[PDB]
Amino acid sequence: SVPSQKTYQGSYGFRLGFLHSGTAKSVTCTYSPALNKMFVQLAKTVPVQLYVDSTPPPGTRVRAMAIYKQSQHMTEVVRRCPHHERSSDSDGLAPPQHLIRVEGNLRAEYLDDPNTFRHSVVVPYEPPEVGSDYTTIYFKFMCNSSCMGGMNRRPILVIITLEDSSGNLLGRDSFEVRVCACPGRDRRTEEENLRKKKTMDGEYFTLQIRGRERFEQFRERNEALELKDAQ
Amino acid sequence: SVPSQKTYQGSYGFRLGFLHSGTAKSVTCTYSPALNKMFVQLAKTVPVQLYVDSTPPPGTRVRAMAIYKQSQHMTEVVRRCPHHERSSDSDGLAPPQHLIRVEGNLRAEYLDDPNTFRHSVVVPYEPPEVGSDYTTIYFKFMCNSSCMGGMNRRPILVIITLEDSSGNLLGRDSFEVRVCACPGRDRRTEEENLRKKKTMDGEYFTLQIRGRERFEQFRERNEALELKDAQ
Amino acid sequence: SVPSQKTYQGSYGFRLGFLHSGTAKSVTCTYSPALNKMFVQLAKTVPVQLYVDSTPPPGTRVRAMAIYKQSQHMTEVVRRCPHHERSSDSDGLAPPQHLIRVEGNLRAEYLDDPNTFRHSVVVPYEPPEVGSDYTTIYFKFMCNSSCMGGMNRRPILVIITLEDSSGNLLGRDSFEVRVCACPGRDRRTEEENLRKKKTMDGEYFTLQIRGRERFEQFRERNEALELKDAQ
Amino acid sequence: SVPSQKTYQGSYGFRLGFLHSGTAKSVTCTYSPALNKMFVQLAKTVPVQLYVDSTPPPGTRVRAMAIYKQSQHMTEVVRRCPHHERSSDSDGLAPPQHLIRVEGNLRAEYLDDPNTFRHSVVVPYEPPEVGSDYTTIYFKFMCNSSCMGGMNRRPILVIITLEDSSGNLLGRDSFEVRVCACPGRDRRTEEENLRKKKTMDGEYFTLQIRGRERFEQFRERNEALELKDAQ
DNA sequence: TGAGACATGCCCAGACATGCCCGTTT
DNA sequence: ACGGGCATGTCTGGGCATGTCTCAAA
Ligand SMILES: [Zn+2]
Ligand SMILES: [Zn+2]
Ligand SMILES: [Zn+2]
Ligand SMILES: [Zn+2]
Repeated sequence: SVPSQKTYQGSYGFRLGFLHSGTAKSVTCTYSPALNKMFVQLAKTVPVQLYVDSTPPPGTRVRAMAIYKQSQHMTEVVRRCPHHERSSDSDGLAPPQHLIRVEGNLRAEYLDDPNTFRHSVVVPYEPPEVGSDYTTIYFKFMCNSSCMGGMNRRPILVIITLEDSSGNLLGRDSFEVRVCACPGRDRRTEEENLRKKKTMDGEYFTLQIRGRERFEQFRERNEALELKDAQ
Repeated sequence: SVPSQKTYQGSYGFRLGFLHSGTAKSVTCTYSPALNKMFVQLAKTVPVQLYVDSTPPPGTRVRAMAIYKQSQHMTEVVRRCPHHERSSDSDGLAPPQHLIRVEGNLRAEYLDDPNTFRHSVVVPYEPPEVGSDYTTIYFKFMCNSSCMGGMNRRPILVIITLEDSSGNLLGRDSFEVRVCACPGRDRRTEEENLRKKKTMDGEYFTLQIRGRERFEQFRERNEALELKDAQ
Repeated sequence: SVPSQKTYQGSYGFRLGFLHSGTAKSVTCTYSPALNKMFVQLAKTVPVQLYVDSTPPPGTRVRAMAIYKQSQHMTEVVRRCPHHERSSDSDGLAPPQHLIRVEGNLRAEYLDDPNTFRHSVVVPYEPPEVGSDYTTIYFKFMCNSSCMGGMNRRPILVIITLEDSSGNLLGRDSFEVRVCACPGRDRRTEEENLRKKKTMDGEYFTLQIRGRERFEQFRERNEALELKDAQ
Repeated sequence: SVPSQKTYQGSYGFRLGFLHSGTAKSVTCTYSPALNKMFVQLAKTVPVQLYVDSTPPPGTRVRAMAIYKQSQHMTEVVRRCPHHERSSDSDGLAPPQHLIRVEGNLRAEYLDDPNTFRHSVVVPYEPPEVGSDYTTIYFKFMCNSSCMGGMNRRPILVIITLEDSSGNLLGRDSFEVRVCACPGRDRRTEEENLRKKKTMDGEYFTLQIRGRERFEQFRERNEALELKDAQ
C-alpha cells in the first residue's frame, strides 16, 4: 500500500513553508521553490514551517513519511541503506533503520507499522511561539539520496501530515528532498536543466479540434498559458 | 467457458483511470489513450486507478485475469514460458505460473479455478482516503508479450472485474497490454499506425500550442473527446 | 571446470575439415574459413571431416562438446533452452537437453557427466571409405544460437576430440558454430564486419623499444607481418 | 597477523599467467602486464593460469587470499560490504561474506581461519591436460573494489599460493585486483598515467606499426618486458 | 570552507541484432 | 531461395551523475 500524497489543507488550512539559503548553515541545506524540492546534506538539519489557519484541537499530532517519487518504485518502502543501518549515529530514541529523524524533541515517536510496513515519525502539535505565525520543526535524513541498498538514487518524497488524536487525517502536504554532498551544486544543476527545458525547446505544433463549443474550451485553456508564461 | 470483455461498469462506477505521462524512450510505463492499451516493461509496476460513485458493501473484491484478444487463441490459458516459469525472485507469496501479480498487498490471493484452470488474482477493495477521490492498485506483469513458448506475440487484454464478497459479479472493465522493451517506442510507433491509416472527413478548428512534451501531452489530450458519438 | 580447447594433432595428426556452401542444402549450412566458423540452421544437418595421418588403434572414439567462447561464460554448461527441452524433436536415442546430436548413427552415445556436468556425444572411430582420406560425420544442433534460457546469443565453440578406449586424449580440434535462421546472411555480415576491421582502420602508431638485441626481436617480428598482409 | 606476499617459485618453479584481452568498455575482465593488475567487473570471471616446472606431490593445493595493498590497512581483513553480504547468491556452497569465490569446482573449500580471521578458498591442484602446458582456475570477486563499509575504495592484492597436503608452503605468487564497472576505461587511464609518469634512461630504437589493436598488442608485449628489467 | 578537479557508477538516444513473412527468380 | 522490409530485444561509446580530495584565498 502506497500512502497518499495528495495535498489537502483541511479545515485548518494546513500547509508547509521553507526558508532561504545563502547565509550560515545554508549551503548545507537549500530549498528551491521552482522545484518545491529541498536539497540537503546527509545527517544535517533541515527546518520546516507548519502553517495553520485556525488552531488544531487537543491531541493533534504531526507525522512525516517518505515514499519514492517514481511510480515503478512507490510500492517500495523507503528503508535506510545497510551500511548505515549499522552505525552509532543514533541519539538512542530513534531506530537505525528509519531515514527521517526529528531533531531536538524527546517527545517525538518513531513508528514501524505492522501492516503497511512503512516508516514514520510523529510529534505532538505545538502552537506558534508568540510573534511568528508558524511552528518550525527540525528534520534529519540519515542516508544519502544515492546510497546502494538504500534509496539508490531514486528520488523520494516527504509527506507531512496533520492527524488527530485518533489518527484521522486533518491536513496533508509534501515536498521533494534530495540528500547529497553538494546541495548548492545539485540545486543549481537541476534549476539549470529546467531553465534549459523551456528555452532549448521552442518549436510550435498545431492541433485539430472539432466542436465549436469544444474549441472555446481549449481556447480559454491555452489562452490561459499564454499569460502565465511570458511573465 | 470463456471470460467476457463486456464493458460493465456495474451499479457503483467501477471504471479505470491512468496516469498522464511522457512517452520518451526511457520510461517503464505509458498508457494508450486511444487503444486503451498499456506498454509496461517486463516485471515493472503498472498503476491502475479505480473511480466510482457509491461505496460497495464491506467485502467487494477486485480481480485480474488475462485473455488473448485474438479470436483465434482467445480461448487459451495465459501462462508463462518454462524459462521465467522456472525462476523465483523476491516474492515468496505468489506462484511462478501466474502472469499478473499485485505489488505490496499481503491481502492478495492468486487462484486457478478448479474448473477453468484460469490464472486470477483477487485483492481486497479499499476506499479513497480523505481529500482524494479514487484508488489505484499496483499491478506487475511478469512476462514479455512476445516471449517464445507462451503468450508469443498474441496481443492481450487484462480483465479487471469488481466481484462482490461471494465471487459474484458487481463491476468490470478491461484494457490491452503490451509487455515490450521500449514502451515509448512501441507507443510512438504503434500509434502513428492510427495517424496515417485513414484520412477521414470533417472540418475541425485551428489551434496551435507550444512545448515538446508539454504539447506532446496536449495533442495527446485531444483523443479523449469525440469518443462520445459512436460506441 | 572448463574443458580445454587447445588444438593438439597428437601422434595421428588429427584435424578437422569442412566443405563449401552454394549448391543444394548449402545455404542451410555454410562454413567461413576466415572465421573458422560454421553458420547453420536450427536442427539442420552439418557434415564434418575427420582427417588423421596414421590409423587410430582399436577402440578409438570421437567426441563432440560445446563450451561458451567468451570468458565470462565458459564455466557455464551449454544447455538447451527450456522451450525446446520440451519437444518431441528427439529420435529417441538422444536426451532432450543435449544441444549437439550425431545424425545417422545408432552407435552414437550421449553423456551427461556426473562431475563436470558437461554434455557430450561419442561415436566409435570409423576408417575412411576407400577413395577419400577422411571420415565424414554428421551433427545437428537443437537450439538457435539466441534462444532465451539457452545459449542466449552467447557464441559457442565445438571441441571435437579423439580419445582412446579408456578415454585418454589422442588429438583435439575445434571450430566456432552459430545456430540461426539465415546462415548465408549472418556469414556475409560477419565476413563484412571483418573486411571492415582492416580497411576502416589504417592509422599508424610508433613504439619505443630499448635494447639492441630486443629491437631485432621486434623487427623480425613486425617485418613478418609486413609480408603476410599486403598479399 | 599479516600474510607474506614475497614471491616464491619454489622447487617446482611456480608462477601465474593471464590472458590477453583488450580494453573496450564492453570487456568484463582485462589484465595488465604493465601494472600486473587484473581489472574485472563485479562477480565476473577472472581466469588465472598456473605454470609449474615440475609436477607437485600428491595432495598439493592452491589457495587464494586477498590483502589490502596499502601499509596502513594491511592488517584489516577483506570482507564483503554490508550490502552485498545480505545477498545469498546462487552459490550456496560459499560463505555469504567471502570476497573471493571460485567457479565450477565442487571440490573447492572456503576458509575463515580462527586465529587470523582472514578469508581464503582452496582447491586441489590439477596437472595440465595433455597438449596444454599449464592449468587455469576460475575466480569471481563478489564486490566492487569500492563498496562502502567494505574495501571502500582500497586497493587489494590477491596472493595465490601453492600449499601441500600438510599445507606447507610450496610456492607463491600474486597480482593486483580492482573490481569495476569499466575495466576497459579504468585500466586505460591507470596504464596511461604510468605511460607518462616515467621517462626512463637509455637509447631507444624506433619501430613504426600499422593498426591500433595490433599496436596496442606490441605495446603490451613491450611494457611487460620493461617490467622484466625493473623488479 | 568554496570551487575545481577527479573518481567511478550509470543512463541512453541511436544503432545493431535476429527471427520472420512476403513476394518473385535460377 | 536469396535479397528486402519488419517487429522486437539489446549493445555502446559518449556523456552524465555524485561522493570526495586538493590547494589557494577570505
Ligand atoms: Zn547510506
Ligand atoms: Zn517469459
Ligand atoms: Zn531454443
Ligand atoms: Zn559490496
